[PDB]
Order: sequence, then C-alpha cells, then structure tokens
Amino acid sequence: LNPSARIMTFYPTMEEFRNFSRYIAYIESQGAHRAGLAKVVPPKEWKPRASYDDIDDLVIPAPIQQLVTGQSGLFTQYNIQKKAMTVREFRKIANSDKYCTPRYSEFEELERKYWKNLTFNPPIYGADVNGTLYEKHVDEWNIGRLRTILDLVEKESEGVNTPYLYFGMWKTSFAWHTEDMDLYSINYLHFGEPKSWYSVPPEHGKRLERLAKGFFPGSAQSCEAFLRHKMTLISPLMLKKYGIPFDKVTQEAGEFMITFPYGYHAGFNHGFNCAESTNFATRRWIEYGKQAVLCSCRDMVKISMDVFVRKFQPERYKLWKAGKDNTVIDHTLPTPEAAEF
Ligand SMILES: CN1CCC(c2cnn(-c3nccc4c(=O)[nH]cnc34)c2)CC1
Ligand SMILES: [Cl-]
Ligand SMILES: [Zn+2]
Ligand SMILES: [Zn+2]
Repeated sequence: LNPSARIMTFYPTMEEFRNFSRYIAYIESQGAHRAGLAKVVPPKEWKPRASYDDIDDLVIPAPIQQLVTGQSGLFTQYNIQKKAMTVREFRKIANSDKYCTPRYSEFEELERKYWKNLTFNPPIYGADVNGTLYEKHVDEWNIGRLRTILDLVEKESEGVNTPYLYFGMWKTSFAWHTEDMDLYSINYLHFGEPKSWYSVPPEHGKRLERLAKGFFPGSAQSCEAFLRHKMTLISPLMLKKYGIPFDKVTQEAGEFMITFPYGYHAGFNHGFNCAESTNFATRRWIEYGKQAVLCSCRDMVKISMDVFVRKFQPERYKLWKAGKDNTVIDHTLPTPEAAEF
C-alpha cells in the first residue's frame, strides 16, 4: 500500500481515536509510514484544554535568536540564547510591527517570502520548554503519558519520553533531521498561526545524506551524523534540482503530525502559535534503534538498546552482543501490531 509514498491524512471517529497505539498500527497497515510523515485530524468534540486564556504567566526559560547564513537554497542556522521571558512578553514581540507575518494571498506567496528573507531580521523561537498544555483528566492522545514500550528506558535503564512546548513566531525554523535514535514523534498544534513541513520518504533518506555531505564536506569529516546538530537548511527548489523525492504539508491549529523512524523533516512557523511534542516507540522501531548512526563530535542523546533486545529478541541477544546481527531493514513493511488489519 501507498506505492507513491505521499503524505496521507486520517479522520478517526471517537471510538477509533481512544486507543493511541492501536490507531498508529492501523495507519501503518494503510502505508502511512512510507512518506515518513502523516496528519491525524481528531473528532471535533475532542479538546485537550477548555481555554488558552490562562497561560500568560508561563515562563520560556531559554528563548533562542535564530541567525541564518547562506545563499542559493543552502543555509546554516546558529542559535543565540537570550534571557528568560513569559508567554505574554513573547506574544507582544511576535505580534509587533518588527516581527509580524507579512501580507499574503496564497501559501506559495508566503513560502517564497520565507526562502527570500530567512537571513534578514533574525527572529526569536520559544523552543524546548519542559511542560504540557493538556488538562489532568485527558486520557486520549495525552503527549505527557502515551505509555508505549519507550517507557522501558524510563524503568531503571532531559527525557526523550517527556513533553516539550514550542512558542513560534513568523520565520522561526526547524532544520533537516530524523529523531534521536531514529524514534517516532508526535506534534500537536494547540492554537495560533499554521506550521509548514517538508519530508523525505525513509526509503530515500540516504540520498538526502549524500547530497548534504557533498554540499558540506568539512562538517562531514568532523562528524559522520552532522545533520543531528540540526543546523542545515535546504530549500525545496534545491532538492528538485537534484532529483531528491519530497512532499509538503501545512499543519493548522487542532491537528496532529506523526513522524516515523528514519523520516527526514524540516519546516517553518507562519506566525505566533504553540505546539507540544514528545518521542514514542513501536515494536518496529527496535531494529532502527540498533542501526541508528549517532553524533561522534559531542554529551549527545544515546539510548542503550540492550533492555529492548533481551525482552523482544532473546534468540538474537548473543549474536547481537558479538556484533554478528546483520538484519537489513525494509522501510516499506508495517509494524507487527498491524497484523489484525
Ligand atoms: C531536547 N530536544 C529534543 C527534541 C528535539 C527535536 C526533534 N524534532 N524536533 C522538531 N521536529 C519537528 C517539529 C519541530 C518544531 O516545530 N520546532 C522545533 N523542533 C521540531 C525537535 C529538539 C531538542
Ligand atoms: Cl493566547
Ligand atoms: Zn523532529
Ligand atoms: Zn556531531
């Protein structure tokens, strides 16, 4: 299924939505993982919070000023940490004449304005704030407690399993990358202006890596997995010029985005908004975690796979420890939990 590897959108009912892990296995049975990114529109009746009029006192402890350098669709992003500020102070700056969104009719027009102006007037991103906007009683798709097998690290083995908040403004960006340990991720857009994404199918990920290595040879010699530094920006026109397959999608308030193992993604914010995210796992991820290429030059996020191999692959434990496990990943295959569909 999904032989084109295009980004799929799902509209689950209230009954289908209630079981997170089962619904993840369902979208994989439909071939959603092949694109490396999927959209899930929850039922209109479901709300994770009754109101967003009570979060002005929330503190953003480490805001980052995003400085961009480059030309011809090739850029490097540098971070400057600024002093702590509240959501109220952040919203005032985000909506001010200096940083607000420019006037536009079509999305294509805004996308052109982004790629033409990303090196001028550096914006401020209220990124990686530890916290949640979900109310305590919410049991459906609660980012703060998904309860997947990723919790086996947490049970006696900065958290990858904990929630993060992202306060955006016009022209704030996220560079090309896969998740830490090639895990899955979940992103919910709570309120505000849209967030646009770019994605490369996992079956074509090595092609993006080869292109990036050719463009930045100095970075590659210093670190094998330099894309994990999250500093590299490559425009969709540069990917098209070199025949790299990719897709695009715009996420609106009240919508979920799912990233899959070894799915490269990048993107930008249209204006003032707030997103919540975390990492999660399925049984299909274990092989991805065992084979993930890690950052060498840095301190970096490293999860021991030992606990997963004992529990889910006891027959291969001895062969794995000796380094003789030569399993080849087929990126098209769905998770074993999708067997019932
Ligand atoms: C400690 N942190 C762990 C998660 C790390 C991480 C991994 N992925 N990732 C992102 N992916 C998708 C969208 C966004 C986005 O809208 N803003 C910012 N970061 C994003 C951020 C950052 C560092
Ligand atoms: Cl608000
Ligand atoms: Zn990500
Ligand atoms: Zn490195």
